[PDB]
Amino acid sequence: WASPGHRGCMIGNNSVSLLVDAWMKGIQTVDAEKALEAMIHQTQARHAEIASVGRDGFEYYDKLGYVPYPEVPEATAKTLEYAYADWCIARFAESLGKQDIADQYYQKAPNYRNLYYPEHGFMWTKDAKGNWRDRFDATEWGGPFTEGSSWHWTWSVFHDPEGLSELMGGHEPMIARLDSMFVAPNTYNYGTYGFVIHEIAEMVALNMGQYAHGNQPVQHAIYLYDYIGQPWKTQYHLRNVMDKLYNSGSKGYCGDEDNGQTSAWYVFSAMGFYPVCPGMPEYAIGSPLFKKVTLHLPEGKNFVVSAADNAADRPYIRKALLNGQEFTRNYLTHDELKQGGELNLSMDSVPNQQRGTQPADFPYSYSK
Amino acid sequence: SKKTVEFVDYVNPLMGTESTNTYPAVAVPWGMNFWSPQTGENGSGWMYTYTDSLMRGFRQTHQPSPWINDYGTFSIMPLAGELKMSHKERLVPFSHQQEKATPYNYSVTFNNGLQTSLSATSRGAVFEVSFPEKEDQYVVVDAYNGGSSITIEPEKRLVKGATRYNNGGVPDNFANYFMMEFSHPVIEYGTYNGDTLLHHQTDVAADYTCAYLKFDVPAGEKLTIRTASSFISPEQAAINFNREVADADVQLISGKAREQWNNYLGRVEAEGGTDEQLRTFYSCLYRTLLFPREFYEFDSQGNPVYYSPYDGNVHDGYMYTDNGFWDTFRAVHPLFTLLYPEVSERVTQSIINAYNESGFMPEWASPGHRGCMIGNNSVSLLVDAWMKGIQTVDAEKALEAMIHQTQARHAEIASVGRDGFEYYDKLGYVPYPEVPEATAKTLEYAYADWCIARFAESLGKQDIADQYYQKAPNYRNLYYPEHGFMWTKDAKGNWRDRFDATEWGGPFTEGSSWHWTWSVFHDPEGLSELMGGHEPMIARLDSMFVAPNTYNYGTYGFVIHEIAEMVALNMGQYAHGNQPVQHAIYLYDYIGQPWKTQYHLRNVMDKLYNSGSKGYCGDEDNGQTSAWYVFSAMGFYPVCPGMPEYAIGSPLFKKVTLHLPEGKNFVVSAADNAADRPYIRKALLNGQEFTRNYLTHDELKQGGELNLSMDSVPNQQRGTQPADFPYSYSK
Amino acid sequence: WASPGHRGCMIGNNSVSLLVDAWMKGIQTVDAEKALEAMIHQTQARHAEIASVGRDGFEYYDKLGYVPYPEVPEATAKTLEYAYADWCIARFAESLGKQDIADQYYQKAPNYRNLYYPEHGFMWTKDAKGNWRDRFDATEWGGPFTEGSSWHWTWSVFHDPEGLSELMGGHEPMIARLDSMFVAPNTYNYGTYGFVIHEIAEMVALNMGQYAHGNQPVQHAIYLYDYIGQPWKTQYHLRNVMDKLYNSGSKGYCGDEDNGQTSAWYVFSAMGFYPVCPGMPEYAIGSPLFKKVTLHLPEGKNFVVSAADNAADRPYIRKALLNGQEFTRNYLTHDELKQGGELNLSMDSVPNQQRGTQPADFPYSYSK
Repeated sequence: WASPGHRGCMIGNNSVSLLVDAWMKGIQTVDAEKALEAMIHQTQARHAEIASVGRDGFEYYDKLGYVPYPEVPEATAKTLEYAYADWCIARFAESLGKQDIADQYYQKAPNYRNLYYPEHGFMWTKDAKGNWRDRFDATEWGGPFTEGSSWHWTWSVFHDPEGLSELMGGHEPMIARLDSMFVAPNTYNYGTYGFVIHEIAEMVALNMGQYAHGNQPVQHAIYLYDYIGQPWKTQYHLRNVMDKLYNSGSKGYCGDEDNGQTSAWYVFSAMGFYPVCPGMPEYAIGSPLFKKVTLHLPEGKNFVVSAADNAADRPYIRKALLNGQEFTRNYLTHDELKQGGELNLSMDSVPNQQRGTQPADFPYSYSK
Repeated sequence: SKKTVEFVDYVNPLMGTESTNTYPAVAVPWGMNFWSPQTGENGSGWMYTYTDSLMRGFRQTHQPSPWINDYGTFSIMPLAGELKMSHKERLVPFSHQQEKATPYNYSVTFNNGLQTSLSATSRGAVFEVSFPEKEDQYVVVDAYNGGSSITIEPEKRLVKGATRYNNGGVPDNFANYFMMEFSHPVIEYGTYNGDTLLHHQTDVAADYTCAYLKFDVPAGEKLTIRTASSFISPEQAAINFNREVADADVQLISGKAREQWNNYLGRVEAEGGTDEQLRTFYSCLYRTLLFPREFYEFDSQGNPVYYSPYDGNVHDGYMYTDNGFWDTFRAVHPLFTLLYPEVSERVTQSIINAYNESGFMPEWASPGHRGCMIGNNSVSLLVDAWMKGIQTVDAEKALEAMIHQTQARHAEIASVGRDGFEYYDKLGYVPYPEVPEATAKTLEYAYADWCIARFAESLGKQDIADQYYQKAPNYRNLYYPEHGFMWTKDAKGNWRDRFDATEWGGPFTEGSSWHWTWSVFHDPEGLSELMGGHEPMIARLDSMFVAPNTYNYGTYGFVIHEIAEMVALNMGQYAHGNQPVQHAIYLYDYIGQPWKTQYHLRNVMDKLYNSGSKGYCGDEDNGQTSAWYVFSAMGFYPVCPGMPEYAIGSPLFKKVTLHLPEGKNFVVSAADNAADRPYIRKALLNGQEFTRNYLTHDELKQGGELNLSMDSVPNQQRGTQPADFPYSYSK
Repeated sequence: WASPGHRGCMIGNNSVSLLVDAWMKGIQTVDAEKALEAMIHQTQARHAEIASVGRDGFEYYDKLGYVPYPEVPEATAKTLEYAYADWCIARFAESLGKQDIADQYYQKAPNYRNLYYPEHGFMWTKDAKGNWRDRFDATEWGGPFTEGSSWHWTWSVFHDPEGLSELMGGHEPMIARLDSMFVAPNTYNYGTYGFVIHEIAEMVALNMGQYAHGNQPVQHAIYLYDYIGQPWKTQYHLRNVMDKLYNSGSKGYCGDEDNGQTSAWYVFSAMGFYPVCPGMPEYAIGSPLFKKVTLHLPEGKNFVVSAADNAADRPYIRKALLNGQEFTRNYLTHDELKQGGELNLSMDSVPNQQRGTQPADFPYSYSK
């Protein structure tokens, strides 16, 4: 966090993510050795006064496989962020040909596993001696978590959704845990009143918010269905969120936890794709908001997301062509966009449950 | 007497199939083998989901729930056009608009125009298939993974095989042996071993196996497929096949299943209610007549035999399975004791058989012992039946099995026997954190012990009865007086820190103290003694059913009244369908305010049920409340199995007639019933003024009539006297 | 608590408040030396049998500056009520001219600071050795609190709102916390389907009840905006409560936590003012319900609150004349009422944000 200089705020080593995400997309304006030194140092030291500068609790983390709590505040959210940063450093070292270093950091990429509580099916916390903290509670804020609860932080495994599903027992349980976050309106037998009862019911579920739109660690979560066999659910929930939690008025971001930090999330989602895991040059596909978006890219290249039959009642992708060729992958690569061309989508009011359900269609995970 | 609209016509097997749990079982009551369309992958407990649009097969299934999952399962899938072997690839689009699901027949037409329907007998099934013209015609047989085999005899139009897939609870020699026959010549055929499709091969055995047959049915003709299976042997499968389905077409098997459902469903006749209410009633009844399943077969001599899922041998007599007693003791088996006692006769026997075959009575069984849930509720089934005159087991043998269930535990399966019995005997409760789910366990054990005491008492064994009655008040040991709820203690008597009524897990099972505190069905009076008296108990109950608060918004009219109720539910203080509180609404009957029972019951029936795909709307209701609805709609409920009494609620229809054994009939008539008239103003039992809040089993059994005058306001003089209250141990 | 005689019920030394509030208003029919003796004994002793009689935990409180928990039940609520009572005794002693005794008791007036938990922003609890209790939770009822949680009891500082705001970090933080107590209806984008949507949304929040009208410790809370620069907020919320949680029917007190104990609050609030801190002869100004109220006081004096423009959609005070003189203070003294006269209010449908935001406008606080 910089305003203007170092400020003590939040957590993580996401400085690493900026450098590596840009690097793996071919944006390379810094010295490679200096960058790697800076990254490694960022994980092997910490500012004497400012906990957010460098890696708070790095010693425990290198020794134990996780940051412990209560020894270190917000230890579990930190652990989860460090694991992703370490994966980023591994990617970087590997692309430079420094395989031994890459392997050292790849060995840390799965540290998220060290805090998964199998009995409960969520992330949790342990002390320095390996004891789970007492009285598991999925909705308890604070302590080992930052700006959220296990309910949120459990999904913070962007580099390895597949590994997260394995912890959870497979694609099916993960899908069920994911579905439970987007509580559906329950009108019981009151429908008699018509669409009206249906609308109010939706409002109330939201007021409730199993899903906190705008909460950082779950911003990418709707896109996870692309990784586990059901992209139609991604399409449905994204379009619902765009229609219901946003407007151009003074209130603007109506999500209770959204204070405007979701702006970039909305631009990407409206275009139809989202970078679930920066450092991997891929964008998971959601569902476009408009009939057409044209991206004007460097060197006179243009990429078009075309959805000529898009409509408010048509969030689903029935079929897709990428540059005239049938396309069933649930992601576009950065190279695919960079070179220009077109993704042509046929929108529909019902899900196509045959499309994008195969392993070849899923985007990246460390454990695939 | 034949009617235009018959009982089975009201059943929607798709009820409970959306928001996914349930599959639309084609079956006869308690049938050994069920059949169902399959939309989920092989291996998935979510076999059929209403929102899925692609079908993979028609499964012979035994699955009692998604969590427990299946065993002894294979599938048949007719295909038109392209041949697909693996369940991963057999995905055929269809619409619910071309689907007709009934208990006696399931029929569906795929988007490609292929039509298929199937009907089941107890152990077999018959399919008819109409193939689209000018397309290749196939049937694929999927025998599942886990080590299976298939043999095709194409010149005889036969396929046989064995499936061994299971989710535990099976002996080492487990298998289901199946057999099927096709009406038309098999033109081509092949096998699949999970890796390769082998054309022309007739015999296959591997982890996962499938076979295909290719036909050439002439335009205008339909393919018939007949199938049956056995857990005993291929010989016995052929015996089942020849007795139940040989030479039959689908119309014949459909007609017989239809008649069986009307016979069994018709044992309770509901009249004077909406079509929606009739559909809800009969759909719940249908669900209630499915489990436990018969697990026996009739040999060449016509005598009942069975493959024991407990010792893997074949025995003479009866066996049932696919039941968790923790679920079904509360209302499912009590319904059987009343309306289908010939089933309870064989079930109780089967419990002793499992005990003889394994050393313990079952608690969750599928097929054999499975580690699931808690309690010794097998005892409840034996004892409830016994006090109702159903006595097919030997008394001494049953008593010995009961005592042992409370004095021992399976070496690896915690739910089999009594987890934590040492502590419980020494301390008067099961301690936590030493034993998981200790408090719920204590509460269940106290009830089981009360059951055993009642049983010994009825035999004359007063010494043994006194020992167990000593334990019946053990629930008192976990009541925390400072907070007025059940809680938990460790082995040294220390209360657990930071009491929280709403905290789930730990010493509780699938609930919190908010739910479990009510789990004292053998002693409501005693529970009220803990709480301070009837008055405080009433206030506490009142607090569970949060009423709508509209404030000054009513101005906006009654529309304001409707939305308010959703919310009051939408936060769920009483979680309808949560096991330990299923009886709780009836507790007002025990403490002087039956009108509150009448009101809340009728509210729940109106608001949390419908016959559609999301029919169980209670957030905590996945269909386990089927029998609760059936009883409640009839007007009474078995709050305490083991005591032959039913607490009186408020009936949903203008009339129900129960057809009981020996030509006896019991009528609950409420001629002025209506949606706004839930209260019982007055009652006559066989013509006599009746103010009790309960019927005894004998009063129902001997036949007669309960005549209720229903009203839109409560009658606050009726059923308020101590003579009116049902049983409590501490009275 | 008396019915007829001493009954063991609730907490505090609020008998002291009755005496001191009356005394500072010129009601003096008791012997001063005897009254002070009784007040002091009430804080320096406790009934052997009945906890609510005298001061439960007085030894700890004198020695530590708070009542500890788990040593003493309801210790935090007790500490806050005691600090207020001691402040009352200081005021009494001071007006009698006994400065040494007043100074002793003023010493204890700020004891509420001793249980404020800075890391969390709320009142909490400590044991005898000074350790904060584990697992902080603002919504947790019971234990150290009485008939409420920290959410309610954190506001229980009637004699020093300015001081309470210092603890929170300033007027601004305190305002934000106050604001969060009155959850505003969120209708997202459904306003599209009419004002009715708006009505339902308000029920839901109340059904939510973040502010528990009738919970004693927060009864005065709506008036705290008068102290920190934003009386229009007091005006809005007050009128909102009167309109929505009251009626004259059998269910008249609609507040979920309101069983009739708020009837005096309604009477004062409808008149336009409220005694936030008994013992200080002032009344914080709210917003009147009627076009006119006339109070007939002793010696033939009448005090009138006129609001000739009052209406359901005009809860705001735009301008005020007190006895014909421009008036911007957010309180009236007892003397101003007693002597007779008129407060002439001009009501409006929008807030006047220039009025009553100056320090001279704020009512009493011990640390002012």
